[PDB]
Amino acid sequence: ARPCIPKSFGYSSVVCVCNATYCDSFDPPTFPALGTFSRYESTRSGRRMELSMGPIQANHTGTGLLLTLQPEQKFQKVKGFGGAMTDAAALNILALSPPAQNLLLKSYFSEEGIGYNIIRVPMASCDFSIRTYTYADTPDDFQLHNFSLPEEDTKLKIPLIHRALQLAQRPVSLLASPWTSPTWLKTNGAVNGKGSLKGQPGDIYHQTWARYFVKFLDAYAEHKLQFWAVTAENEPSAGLLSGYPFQCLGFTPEHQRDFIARDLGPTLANSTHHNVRLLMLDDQRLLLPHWAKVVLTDPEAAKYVHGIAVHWYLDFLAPAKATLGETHRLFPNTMLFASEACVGSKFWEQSVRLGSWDRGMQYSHSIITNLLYHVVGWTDWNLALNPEGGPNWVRNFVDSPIIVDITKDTFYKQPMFYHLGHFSKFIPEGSQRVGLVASQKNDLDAVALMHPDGSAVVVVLNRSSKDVPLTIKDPAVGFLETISPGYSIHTYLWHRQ
Amino acid sequence: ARPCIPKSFGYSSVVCVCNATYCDSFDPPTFPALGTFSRYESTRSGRRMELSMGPIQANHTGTGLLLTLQPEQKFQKVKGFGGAMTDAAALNILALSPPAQNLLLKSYFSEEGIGYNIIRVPMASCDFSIRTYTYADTPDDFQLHNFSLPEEDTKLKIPLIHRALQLAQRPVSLLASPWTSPTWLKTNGAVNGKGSLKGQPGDIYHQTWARYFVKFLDAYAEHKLQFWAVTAENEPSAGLLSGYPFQCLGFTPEHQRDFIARDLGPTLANSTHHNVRLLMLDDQRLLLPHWAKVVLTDPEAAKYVHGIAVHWYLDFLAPAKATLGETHRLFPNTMLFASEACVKFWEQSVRLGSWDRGMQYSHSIITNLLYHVVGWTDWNLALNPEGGPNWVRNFVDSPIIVDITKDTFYKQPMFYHLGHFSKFIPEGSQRVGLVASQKNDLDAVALMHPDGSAVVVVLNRSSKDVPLTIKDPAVGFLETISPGYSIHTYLWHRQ
Ligand SMILES: *[C@@H]1O[C@H](CO)[C@@H](O[C@@H]2O[C@H](CO)[C@@H](O[C@@H]3O[C@H](CO)[C@@H](O)[C@H](O)[C@@H]3O)[C@H](O)[C@H]2NC(C)=O)[C@H](O)[C@H]1NC(C)=O
Ligand SMILES: *[C@@H]1[C@H](O)[C@@H](O)[C@H](O)[C@@H](Cn2cc(CCCOC[C@]34C[C@H]5C[C@H](C[C@H](C5)C3)C4)nn2)[C@H]1O
Ligand SMILES: *[C@@H]1[C@H](O)[C@@H](O)[C@H](O)[C@@H](Cn2cc(CCCOC[C@]34C[C@H]5C[C@H](C[C@H](C5)C3)C4)nn2)[C@H]1O
Ligand SMILES: *[C@@H]1O[C@H](CO)[C@@H](O[C@@H]2O[C@H](CO)[C@@H](O)[C@H](O)[C@H]2NC(C)=O)[C@H](O)[C@H]1NC(C)=O
Ligand SMILES: *[C@@H]1O[C@H](CO)[C@@H](O)[C@H](O)[C@H]1NC(C)=O
Repeated sequence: ARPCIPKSFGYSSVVCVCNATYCDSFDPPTFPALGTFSRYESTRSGRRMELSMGPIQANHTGTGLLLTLQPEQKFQKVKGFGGAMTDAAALNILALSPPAQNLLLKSYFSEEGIGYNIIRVPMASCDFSIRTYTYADTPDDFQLHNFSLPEEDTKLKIPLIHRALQLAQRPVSLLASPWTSPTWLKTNGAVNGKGSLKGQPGDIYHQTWARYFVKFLDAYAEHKLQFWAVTAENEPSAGLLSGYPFQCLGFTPEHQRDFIARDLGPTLANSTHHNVRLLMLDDQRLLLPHWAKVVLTDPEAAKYVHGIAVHWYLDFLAPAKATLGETHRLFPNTMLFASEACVGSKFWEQSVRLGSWDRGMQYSHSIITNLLYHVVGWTDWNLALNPEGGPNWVRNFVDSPIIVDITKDTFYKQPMFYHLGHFSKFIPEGSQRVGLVASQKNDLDAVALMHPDGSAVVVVLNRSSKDVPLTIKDPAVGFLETISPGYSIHTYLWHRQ
Repeated sequence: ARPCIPKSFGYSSVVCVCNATYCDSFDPPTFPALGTFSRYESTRSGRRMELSMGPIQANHTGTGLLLTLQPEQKFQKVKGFGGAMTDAAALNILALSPPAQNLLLKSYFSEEGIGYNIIRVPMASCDFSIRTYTYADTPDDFQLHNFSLPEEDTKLKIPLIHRALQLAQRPVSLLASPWTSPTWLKTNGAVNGKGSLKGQPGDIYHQTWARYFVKFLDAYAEHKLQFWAVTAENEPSAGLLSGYPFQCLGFTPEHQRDFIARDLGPTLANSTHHNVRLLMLDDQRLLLPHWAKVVLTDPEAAKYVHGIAVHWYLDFLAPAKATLGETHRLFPNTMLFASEACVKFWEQSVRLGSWDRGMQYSHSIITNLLYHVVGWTDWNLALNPEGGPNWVRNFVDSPIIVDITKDTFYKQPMFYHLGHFSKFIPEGSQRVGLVASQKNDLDAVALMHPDGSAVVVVLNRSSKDVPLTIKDPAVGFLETISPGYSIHTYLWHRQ
């Protein structure tokens, strides 16, 4: 293990500096006897996933907040955590020297980093691209004889995905999402703006667009990459807005329902990629539960939909209970997944703030809220950006957990990276959220899960300036006496037998 | 009397051009004879509140969309419509030649314009100011011996308000809202950023701040202006945010509750201005219903609160039933009032002739009216073509854009979308039920005037023409069409 090398850029906390020869990392995981817990701590004051151990004791010395594990109250199983291999992320990572590239990829994908097991892959260009392109830009090619992957896939994204999977011990799930179709399939003839597929579900335009998904999966399969899932479209609501500035393709909930039932579902099912899952929506949670009611009440669409993908960016427009909670209640057998788990940079702030503790707290706060409202997994957006929050061909109000400074062969791990890691490292695929009861009203955010092997994990976030004395009770083991310091995040792990 | 002079700026529709000698206006209001209906139309294609009259048919057949009036299903009574006399609005208006000033004020405030009966007045400086003054900038002036109105009030706002009221036949209600206190009353000692009043409700800071509201009302009353209402603070949630870029003053809902109960409520009640009403919140409706529960479950605060003031940002959509609807349900005797609205860092701050931005206005007013809201107040009455001035460059759009170099002003689609409501819904109008016979792409709302006559506004946000009928059981069937990208106001006598 190597500790964080801290650097301040004048914001509330520090980044951890990595270069060709040095990056902070963990020892292989190693968990103690019954009656002992492990704690990992990160603080605004500068501690970065520091390990300590202590006792779980028969006697309860604490008189403050008590959180009681309720392992018999069982909720969702976790699919996992990761981020997006955009053109921008791949260009940033590949501009480091190879030893630094390897340390950046280990930070995310190795058991000695934070154990990512999901990668989201754009299908061709988006805002985080240095140019507009699709896989089939030659028009009137309805059989897609001229479908092909450019250098962005074959030179940048695919090689980095192979390297990410080689570093990971955990199986990695790939998720694909398209932003735009070829412009000759669109009503507006442009990559952006208000525009849908020409014609109507069932017709040659809709069949061609469905076939493009299969051509995409074939091309990645020729490069020894298989997908867990695809989404029906990235932010389908964007393509219904006049002047939408970057790559989009508009679907009303009804058009998504009919495109899935008539074209995309049957096309995937008749292909060699019939095991690939399909997620719907891939858009703001305020569109729930309406979008889920329109698509999932039609059995011919429902039979092809494995899950509902939600984006965080505009979460402030509607609370979790009315959107995620109501959707689960109405469709309890369709998983919820956060496919774009990134937060907006307030208009009076720069897109990248090196060392922002606040932006880290926004990530851990949203993951806890999601977990308390049935969500099974998270993909962050860009795995890495440059210090301007690019490259991007339009203009964006977003940060990234890793910021690459090409000119110094160095990369900076943001507080966001450690806030993600407090979940991603310690919540493997198949972990199950369980009860955790607060004894009294409190200012903490907390969640409990049980690993597949039955061991406990609890994450405690303190977004307040005040230290909160805390007891955690495991009925099977006893009492964990601890403190949640102001502006801290803790992950607690223990054996239950 | 005078039609729109259209001008394209290359966007989806036209502005109407006004100058020192010409502005579009209406004839004095008329009412259609019993058995007939009036229709005012505005279209993306360029019609601007064009008047036509049709017959009310005793019979109707067909499977086409029917909207049926439920005159016995009675909802909220309307307070009115208007906008804000900011420093920026007044500076722009007073840079026109006097005759052009007069035609701008008539456009909004005359019976021959769109009949505004609300003006929102900032208490000292906001982002739509060219500097950052309060009325009491002498440090630690707890007795407010150096309280005074600067030229922004005495030379720009007050004279324009007097002129607006002189033009208006309808009584006008003035609404006052502060953005910041003096810096010496604030924890952070700055007009902007994260900061709340120093100390605790009941203390010298909180009593001085409450006495500042009385000094404001005293000074406006010396200038023969009286207020209908004040808000407890503009966007109190803003001053809880670190780096908040312009004038703000942070309150939690608990802090607002306690400031009203201990200081602002009693101070106003013991003053010569006790008839002035107090609105709480004055902020974005996502804070509802929690903010209303915190303040209004405390009877010591509730007894001082007349209403809940809401804001929205029209490029976004928010739930209305869960915020406005649930608030009305908990607190049905406390009116909801929309005190600020406006309109994509990619599009300019001002898009001269944007039909889209017009439809965002009328959609928002219909949404609000369908969820108990009694009034709807635009932001700046007028801005320059850059969307200014604004000392932090927080430029936005306005229904009237002043071109000082040309002694010209442009009435945007927003002005006409607003007018379709403000001109035809007098104070005291009551919203009534209006049931659709089938799912449809139309926004519609029905109200009855104090005198019993009917008004229906219909907006078509789709590109498709929609045939429809309006049924009023007292008179019969109004056969009509909503063209795609149109807004219509219908008027008829019921007896
Ligand atoms: C203020 O705006 C008004 C209205 O747009 C301007 O009045 C208009 O002046 C134009 C001059 O360009 C007139 O156009 C010409 O009219 C003559 C006489 O009928 C005709 O022979 C020409 O073919 C041409 O159309 C227009 O009639 C007139 N409209 C009205 C109602 O007066 C006015 O010039 C503007 N004032 C300033 C200072 O710019
Ligand atoms: C998710 C998306 O799929 C990614 O492509 C994108 O990079 C990412 C982060 N993001 C968004 C932005 C700027 C905001 C884009 O406009 C949003 C919008 C859309 C309409 C409604 C509302 C007001 C305006 C019109 C602007 C919000 N920068 N980075 C995610 O969006
Ligand atoms: C009202 C305010 O009192 C005026 O001083 C100001 O000039 C005016 C214009 N305006 C708009 C904005 C911010 C636009 C985006 O903010 C984010 C947002 C958007 C909605 C959802 C959520 C809560 C709010 C509504 C704010 C996040 N700044 N000034 C008005 O603000
Ligand atoms: C990569 O970062 C590491 C750690 O910050 C740097 O290693 C330090 O190098 C200096 C020599 O200038 C030593 O005195 C320190 O003891 C080193 N620290 C450790 C822990 O090894 C290294 O300099 C960096 N590389 C570059 C090119 O700057
Ligand atoms: C404050 O008022 C006093 C007394 O009336 C006056 O002499 C002084 O000029 C004022 N201060 C400012 C800054 O205007």
